Amino acid sequence: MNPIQLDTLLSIIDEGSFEGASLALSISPSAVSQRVKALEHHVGRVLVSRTQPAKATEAGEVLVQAARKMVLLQAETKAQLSGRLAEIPLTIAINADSLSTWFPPVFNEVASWGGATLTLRLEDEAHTLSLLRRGDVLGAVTREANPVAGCEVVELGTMRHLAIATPSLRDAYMVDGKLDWAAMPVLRFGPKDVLQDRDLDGRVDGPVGRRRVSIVPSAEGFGEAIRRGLGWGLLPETQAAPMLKAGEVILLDEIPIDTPMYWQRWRLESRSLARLTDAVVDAAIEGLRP
Amino acid sequence: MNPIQLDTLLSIIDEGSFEGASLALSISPSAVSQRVKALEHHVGRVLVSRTQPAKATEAGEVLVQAARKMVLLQAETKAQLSGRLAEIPLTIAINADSLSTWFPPVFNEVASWGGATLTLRLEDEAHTLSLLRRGDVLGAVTREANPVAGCEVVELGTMRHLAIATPSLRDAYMVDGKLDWAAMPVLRFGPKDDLDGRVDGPVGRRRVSIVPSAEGFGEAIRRGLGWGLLPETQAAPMLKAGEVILLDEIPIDTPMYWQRWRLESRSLARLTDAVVDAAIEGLRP
Ligand SMILES: NC(=[NH2+])NCCC[C@H](N)C(=O)O
Repeated sequence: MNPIQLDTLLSIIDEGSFEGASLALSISPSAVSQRVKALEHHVGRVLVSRTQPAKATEAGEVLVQAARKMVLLQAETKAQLSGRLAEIPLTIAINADSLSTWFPPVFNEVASWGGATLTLRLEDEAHTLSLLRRGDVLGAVTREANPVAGCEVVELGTMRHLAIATPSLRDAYMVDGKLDWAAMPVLRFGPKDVLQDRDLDGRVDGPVGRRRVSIVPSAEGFGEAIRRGLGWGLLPETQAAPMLKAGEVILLDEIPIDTPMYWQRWRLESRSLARLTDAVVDAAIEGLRP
Repeated sequence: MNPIQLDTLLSIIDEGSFEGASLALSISPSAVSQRVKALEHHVGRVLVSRTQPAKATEAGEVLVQAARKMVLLQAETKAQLSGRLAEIPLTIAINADSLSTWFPPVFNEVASWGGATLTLRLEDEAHTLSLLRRGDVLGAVTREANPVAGCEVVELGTMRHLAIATPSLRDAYMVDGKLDWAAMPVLRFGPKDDLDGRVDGPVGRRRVSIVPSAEGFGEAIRRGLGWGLLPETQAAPMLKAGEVILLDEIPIDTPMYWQRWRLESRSLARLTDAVVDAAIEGLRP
């Protein structure tokens, strides 16, 4: 049954006449009658008297009672929703390399809103977009530039990786003035690492023999293992700058690997989301290259 | 909040996809998407997944529960006009320990209502609350006192568990006049299911049997396979028959609650009375 008609019937009783419901609802007296007749025709029963003060019939008393029940439900739901939104964390898919460099400043902005919470899911660039598409996150950092259906994209800047190692490690694999890339132990970030898979492209020509690999599945532990000579690795220039400045590591190579990054968020008129987006863009501007 | 849009979101979930809602509602696929977009802009959150099967987000669960509440009201109203008994299915989450002790008397009451059905779901504590939140059950017996969004809570009383074993089993694990709790085989209802204040230091490995039914769990203790924590209601006959003894004068007490949708529902009110009355008759204060 049409709940607007139920409301119309209720207004008639609460206000006492058809004209009273008309003025209360800001609808014509004709509209009230149309709704009542429809509801009565839908039910198969006469529901209310056309006299004044208006009295509900036996069947009509049912719908009036029902209408007040639905009115109470609607009000309780609105209040319940308002409170749950506050409690529910905004969900983001992000990669470890963004989280370990330029992103943490976003935390400051969310903290100042007063009660907001974040849920970060750590995913590589490719996997990140699927979480957005399916709706499991409201925003996502991704290498993919084309917008997924329902979402808008903003460019954040470019992430640069450097091939770094400790000076001692490099010298250990210098022979005849040329570096033996294949023999040099390398750091890998996970058992699935796309970067470390293609880390010799344009450094070695033919088929590569077997490598010496250590795996450290945290951005900071990964950097520490390189920092400490366990292997060379591809490290975000943000992370490498202090080690290079302190002379703990050196550049093995003037050839960076560049990855443009984007922010994708569901299109919704949410000021919460708008604020989060601005915070992300602003953080990436400060910690990525133009 | 537009009530038509709530129906559409619910249809997406019930039918499993946006296309399913399209066919179910006789509206274009574009209309389904437009209605969701509008509803999402009103809330400020994504409400349902764009995958199949469609799942409500955390925010979406609020609206889905609300939509199912409205469906229940509509059904009770239709039943009142009809001049015939309602025949409304009531879906409940319950724990095995309640179902096997104090709950069954509810069956008599529900049966007497004419036409109505029960769908009981036996669920662990965590999933039980999730079902309530998203609207997959309208009521639940639970150890959780804090109300899930959209629900009201009623205290039912306290469930007492006793640590029991057969005399022969206890004697078998007496060592120098002291019982070796860690070495004694124990019963468990599942792989996710007890020595706190029974052992001080580090616990070694245990020997565990798993029996995933309340009565077989009890039967295994009764028959010496292991000790276990058993509801005093279940244990009383075994204790009276001398089949088991108390390993411990300290019971473990668990307060119980009834959580129900906040709704002016005559079915829900009636079910609550039946549940509360059963708990009054078979649980401790
Ligand atoms: N060899 C490496 N440096 N691998 C880094 C993998 C980190 C991954 N791209 C992420 O940001 O989540």
